[PDB]
Amino acid sequence: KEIDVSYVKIEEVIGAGEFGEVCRGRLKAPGKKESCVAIKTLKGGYTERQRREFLSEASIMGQFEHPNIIRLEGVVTNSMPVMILTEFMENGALDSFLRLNDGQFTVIQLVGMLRGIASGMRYLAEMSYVHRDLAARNILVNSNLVCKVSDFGLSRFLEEGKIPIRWTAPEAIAFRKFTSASDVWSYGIVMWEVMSFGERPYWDMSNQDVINAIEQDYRLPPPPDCPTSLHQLMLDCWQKDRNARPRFPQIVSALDKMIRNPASLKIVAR
Ligand SMILES: Cc1nc(Nc2ncc(C(=O)Nc3c(C)cccc3Cl)s2)cc(N2CCN(CCO)CC2)n1
Repeated sequence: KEIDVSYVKIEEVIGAGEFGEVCRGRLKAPGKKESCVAIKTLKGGYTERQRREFLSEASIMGQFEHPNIIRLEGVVTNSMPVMILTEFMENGALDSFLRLNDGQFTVIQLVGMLRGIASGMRYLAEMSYVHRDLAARNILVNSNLVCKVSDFGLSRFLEEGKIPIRWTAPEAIAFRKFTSASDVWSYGIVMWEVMSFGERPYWDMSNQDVINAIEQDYRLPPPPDCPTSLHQLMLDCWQKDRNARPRFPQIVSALDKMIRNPASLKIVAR
């Protein structure tokens, strides 16, 4: 959906992306009220291949419509600079948002965030889309604490960017078989990131140390104050046999049960 350049106002540069700046702005189109948008720009000095990779994210995002998936507003391609516009997520990336707010949200709030992420993933799996880079740094958060999946692209990993080892299921590392079940492994890592308020998975371990540890049956321990039932769900996501892991509909169901029976979240390890 091509957007007339005159409908777009850039207000402030708010971050740095893979291909250039990330901005906050306003979109005002005839017959519609003004709305806030995030804007990524691609400025001159790039290869034609880079332009396609940049715009591919908009093509893929535009295939989806779900409250926990970032919404595309449109693109600017018949003019320079090239732009992609989405809904504006006032709290930015989830991992840094939680680090800024360490210990300041309740267990029930954290579970609600995890439920939104799992609902977005349930939708992607139903659409036969495998994310491959599910991580808290790729979840965006709005003013109401709603969490939405971002970072869309179908390009192969370098070995087939590099494979994100700490988030990746062991069969995907070893054999490059990426499936919704490998995204479930990654989702378990995201759960650990959320319940630890943005700690780095596996701390200072090297990538090869992580690979070897997982093969030797190590799994991340419960974060401080984490309900045991949430850590058990993490362990279920981290089963070595991909066919034994829960599927995303089952994950959403488990989180919904916790929200409805919050007394079950009181048990914590000693
Ligand atoms: C970098 C950043 N993004 C924010 N919100 C975003 N919403 C949507 C974004 C976005 O990337 N969409 C998008 C995607 C996903 C793909 C292609 C194209 C596009 Cl356009 S980025 C907020 C933010 N903050 C800075 C720090 N704090 C403020 C100061 O205290 C909190 C807020 N920082």
